[PDB]
Amino acid sequence: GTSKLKYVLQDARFFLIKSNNHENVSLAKAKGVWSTLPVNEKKLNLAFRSARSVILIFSVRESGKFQGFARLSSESHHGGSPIHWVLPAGMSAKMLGGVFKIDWICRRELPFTKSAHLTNPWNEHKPVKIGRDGQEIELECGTQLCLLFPPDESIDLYQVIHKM
RNA sequence: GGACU
Repeated sequence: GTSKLKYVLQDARFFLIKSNNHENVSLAKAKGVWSTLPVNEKKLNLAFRSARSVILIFSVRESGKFQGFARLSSESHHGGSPIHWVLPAGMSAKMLGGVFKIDWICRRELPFTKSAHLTNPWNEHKPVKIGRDGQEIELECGTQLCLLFPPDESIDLYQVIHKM
């Protein structure tokens, strides 16, 4: 149970991911891909090569919740077939043309009320819920946060661990 | 910095 999760969380770097809509997170859950803006895309590629795992912790903006977490399985790829993202106003397809493959670790939600005790030393010790897209979460805070999520009754950590 | 609370 936790032994497999804790294994996957070991050596990890944790990034907060924000989405302006629910639909992109749902497409991401369904297809196992994500795109972020260029600045974070660069930070994520770099992180991928420095840690056994990079964990993306998803939160839809103004939702009052996290919607789950995933592990990067690839660096971003460009020049492939574009994802049908819902593009917030002023944002172009080109800005989210970097496509990362991800393997979901937990598709279950976690209301911010359940993480209120966790603060992030890498964001001025603000509660972990507060953070821009791509904000890195310190090791202890990130690990403990992921551990708060309800167990995902439908993901078998065999393949995820297999890949690593 | 063009998907913080």
